[PDB]
Amino acid sequence: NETIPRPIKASFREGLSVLEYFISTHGARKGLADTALRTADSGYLTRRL
DNA sequence: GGCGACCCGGCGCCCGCTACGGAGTCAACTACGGGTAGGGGGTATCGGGCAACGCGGCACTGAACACCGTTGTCATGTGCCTTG
Repeated sequence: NETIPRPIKASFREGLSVLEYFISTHGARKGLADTALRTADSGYLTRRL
């Protein structure tokens, strides 16, 4: 949960560079993990409710 | 000396189903004694295979009577002829 100083200046049509793709993957993997954990927590909440 | 944090234990859980891999593993010994269990051996008991022989309808046995039907049969009555 930090921010980079040099944000991605390229669109997916032009295509990201190497480091741009890497620093995007940094957030993509975290998003997938968050989705999994939120799904589990929502299921448990539904059961309790 | 009850409050107090803090500390610690101790516990409680941690979406849904299908469908989707195998793998399987390190250190005694003998003597006895019985008893059960197996085997064959022999034996009392139960189960399977055949013609008379139970029946029954009727059928024959007609035999021996019965049931009408029949032409046997008889002694006894009309009609004509002869004589009172």
